[PDB]
Amino acid sequence: LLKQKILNRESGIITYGITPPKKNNTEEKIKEISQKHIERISGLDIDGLVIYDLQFIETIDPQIYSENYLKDLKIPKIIYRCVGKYTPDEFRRLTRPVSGQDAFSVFVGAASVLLKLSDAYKIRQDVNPDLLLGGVAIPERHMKNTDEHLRIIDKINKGCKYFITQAVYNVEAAKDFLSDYYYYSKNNNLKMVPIIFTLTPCGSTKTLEFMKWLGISIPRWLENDLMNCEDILNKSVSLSKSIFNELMEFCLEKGIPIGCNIESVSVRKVEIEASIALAKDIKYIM
Amino acid sequence: SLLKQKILNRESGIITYGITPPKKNNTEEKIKEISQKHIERISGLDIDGLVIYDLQIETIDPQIYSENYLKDLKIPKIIYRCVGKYTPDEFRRLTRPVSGQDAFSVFVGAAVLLKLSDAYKIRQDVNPDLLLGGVAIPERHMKNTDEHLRIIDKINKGCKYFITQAVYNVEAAKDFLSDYYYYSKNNNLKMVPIIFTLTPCGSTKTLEFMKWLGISIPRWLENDLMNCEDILNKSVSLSKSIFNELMEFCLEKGIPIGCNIESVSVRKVEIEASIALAKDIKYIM
Ligand SMILES: CN1c2c(nc(N)[nH]c2=O)NC[C@@H]1CNc1ccc(C(=O)N[C@@H](CCC(=O)O)C(=O)O)cc1
Ligand SMILES: CN1c2c(nc(N)[nH]c2=O)NC[C@@H]1CNc1ccc(C(=O)N[C@@H](CCC(=O)O)C(=O)O)cc1
Ligand SMILES: CN1c2c(nc(N)[nH]c2=O)NC[C@@H]1CNc1ccc(C(=O)N[C@@H](CCC(=O)O)C(=O)O)cc1
Ligand SMILES: CN1c2c(nc(N)[nH]c2=O)NC[C@@H]1CNc1ccc(C(=O)N[C@@H](CCC(=O)O)C(=O)O)cc1
Repeated sequence: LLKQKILNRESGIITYGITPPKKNNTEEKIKEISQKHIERISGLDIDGLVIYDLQFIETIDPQIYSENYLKDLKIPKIIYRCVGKYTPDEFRRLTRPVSGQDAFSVFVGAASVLLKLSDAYKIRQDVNPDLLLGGVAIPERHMKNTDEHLRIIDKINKGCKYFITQAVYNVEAAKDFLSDYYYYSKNNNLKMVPIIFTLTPCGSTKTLEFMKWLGISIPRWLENDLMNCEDILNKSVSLSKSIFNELMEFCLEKGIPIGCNIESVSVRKVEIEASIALAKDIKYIM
Repeated sequence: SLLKQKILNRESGIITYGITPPKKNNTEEKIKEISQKHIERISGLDIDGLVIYDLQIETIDPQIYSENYLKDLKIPKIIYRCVGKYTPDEFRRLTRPVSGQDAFSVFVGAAVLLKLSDAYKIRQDVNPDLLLGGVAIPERHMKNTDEHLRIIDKINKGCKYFITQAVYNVEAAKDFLSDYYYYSKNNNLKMVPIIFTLTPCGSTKTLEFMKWLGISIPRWLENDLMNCEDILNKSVSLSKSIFNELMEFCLEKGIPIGCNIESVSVRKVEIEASIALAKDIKYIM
């Protein structure tokens, strides 16, 4: 389902996204956390499950978390790799094809390293041409030099067949990126790959500082409301939905294949329950 | 008539008929008679467009022929230009758009007053809405296997379709199509319509002209001709067979394919064979 959507460059891809727990936790806490992820996510209708990688918070390896903890979830997993964490020989090994299974992955370069991103892309070309590779796109970064479309075209050239954005909190940056992506592709006679927009609810100052650490900002107006002790969680979701709806419209008009990834980044029941509900609402919309 | 939409929609099924304007030396009444015969036969065709060749013998200018003798034919005209015969300034003048009217042109380089690369830049500057096509030569693919790259590069410079020279070798054409398809698939490119030219050959006179244009027929075919056999039908039959094979290959891979039936002969029998073939190809596609 997911593999085909991606190979045929279709709209409508929908994924949910989680970060594995800390390594620190007892072996029993993990299985509980893990069984909770399984119960709620198995209740969705998604094409795949993104599992993030971070580069004090050291989380379970995304692929190990996938295989050894989440096998009961019968959907593909998109395994993120902060390649700079891996020596080039670890990276060759992790990228090897395994007989009788597909593989989905997003290679993430340095936010600011034992292995550079250009090198990781060629290591993949060497060892597993069939790995369904995605790239990270950052619409906010397009405001600074109007070349994030060019950055993702260079990633397409390097093997990428889809892009998953960080959390989108600004519709104009996102439409500006989509625009320059559409027009450049058209002018250079290119086909387009799926642009998967991530939505990430934010319901506490705790969630927010994790988000800032990931490089995600929310609007100053919204943060202001949080620092002045209002509940922003529902305004998160409403603003996120608003944004995605406008992007889905912009994308229909121009035939840009668009997907959505609903990211759950909080340790709080209420916020996690908001993510799950957002993931259901998004399916309904598209 | 649907021609622009088929081009812009990258559709299969473009069919055109192809003529070279008569010699410049014939008289205004004789050009009018030649032109009346053309309009008579070609108006009996269901085609998308009439290709009008430019030679780099001296023949009436194709745009001038189209506009002042072929008004009666209600179909778009694809104006060939051997850019090398025109100065950079005269080319600007001819490229300029005409109000409420689509322009179609194939720019041909040298086998010169203007380089082809500069002719493309002139189109970019003076008329971006000119529906521009390129010559593709499958036979030449067998030299270095890079004709597909030649055309990709022409697409980059503004071409939106390709009209090959007369096809007589199905394997070279299929090799060119194959590499075009696969290179397009792997570098994320859309494909543009490849219009294959079929050109009946009925006499040594037709052949010497075709040879001068850079076209060859198969040795076995030319052998029968030089041994005084009528090859007109054989050349048509072969042309049809090649195109059926190319259509099948193209349909399987989703490659947009068209056909241009070229008449290149002064002999009535060869001209009627070309008309017939045009109607045959339409039926086939
Ligand atoms: C998307 N990220 C992310 C996550 N985990 C969660 N939960 N959420 C996230 O958004 N883990 C990986 C990354 C963490 N943050 C970031 C943010 C930006 C870049 C970044 O600028 N990436 C460029 C690299 C530039 C380079 O060195 O070439 C890239 O294209 O990958 C990397 C990591
Ligand atoms: C490393 N992670 C992490 C983070 N954010 C913070 N602040 N801390 C973290 O350790 N973001 C990503 C990931 C999330 N980790 C976890 C760990 C446990 C539970 C968990 O115990 N879930 C219960 C708790 C309900 C509640 O506390 O309200 C559940 O019901 O789902 C959730 C996410
Ligand atoms: C297609 N041609 C043609 C015609 N007229 C008729 N009737 N039939 C034809 O096939 N007029 C123009 C051209 C004459 N023959 C030729 C054959 C090859 C090239 C050629 O190789 N063209 C390259 C140019 C490369 C360069 O400029 O170096 C091209 O891309 O156009 C040009 C003219
Ligand atoms: C410059 N041209 C030309 C050539 N080939 C040769 N050898 N000489 C040429 O001058 N090929 C292309 C173009 C064709 N010119 C012409 C000129 C006149 C008629 C013509 O009078 N057609 C009549 C004659 C029929 C007959 O001779 O039996 C007709 O019935 O259509 C056709 C093509």
